[PDB]
Amino acid sequence: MSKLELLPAVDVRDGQAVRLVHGESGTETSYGSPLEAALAWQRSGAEWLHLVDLDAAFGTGDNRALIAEVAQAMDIKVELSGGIRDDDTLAAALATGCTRVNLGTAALETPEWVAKVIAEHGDKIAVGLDVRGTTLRGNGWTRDGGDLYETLDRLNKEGCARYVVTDIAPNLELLKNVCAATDRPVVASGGVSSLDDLRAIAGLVPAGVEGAIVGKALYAKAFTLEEALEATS
Repeated sequence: MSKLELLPAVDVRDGQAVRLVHGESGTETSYGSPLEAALAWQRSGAEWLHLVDLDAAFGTGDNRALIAEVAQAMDIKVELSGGIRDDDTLAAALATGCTRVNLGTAALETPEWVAKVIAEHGDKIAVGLDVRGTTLRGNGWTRDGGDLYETLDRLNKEGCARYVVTDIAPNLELLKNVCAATDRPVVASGGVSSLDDLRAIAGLVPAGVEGAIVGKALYAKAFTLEEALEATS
């Protein structure tokens, strides 16, 4: 009912909250403590925290115990992402008590494992799509790929519960195009730099956009979180 869910992002690298300029590595501005950042969002009345291990995502280590400490400090819903590519990483992630995780690279690299874990865990699992035109991209040490529509079809039929959609080339055309291809909720990720952008995304709620992950803007003080919560309904 007109209400866009808002998920403030805490992206973790080398034990810090950082800025990830585009779909890229090493362009990281550091925003200090991830735990303090997440507590700031919660304090400001966030319903969600989108929490990300960039080291696990990029294969330069991990922040698994730090992410676990941030997750434990939250009284709110937590969506966890980043390098979740096998049973042991998935088990640790779900043990945080998080509301859901995002699988991304795993959907491109081990479709059968994603199929299996969707079957086992239901809507604790969402799949991220990083779209360059109609082509999908991942973080593997080997440049993976896939067709957008073939992948949506497979995941649709696998009972996949939710997609997180990123433009890797807001891309409201891309969001609407993904909404056309599925009856499952779509979460927008990236591109929000103004409240204009949020209302633009919220206009797609009836098409099947459920929420928007917001990072850069909140850290750079483009708007307050309270202002964001107002603007999304």
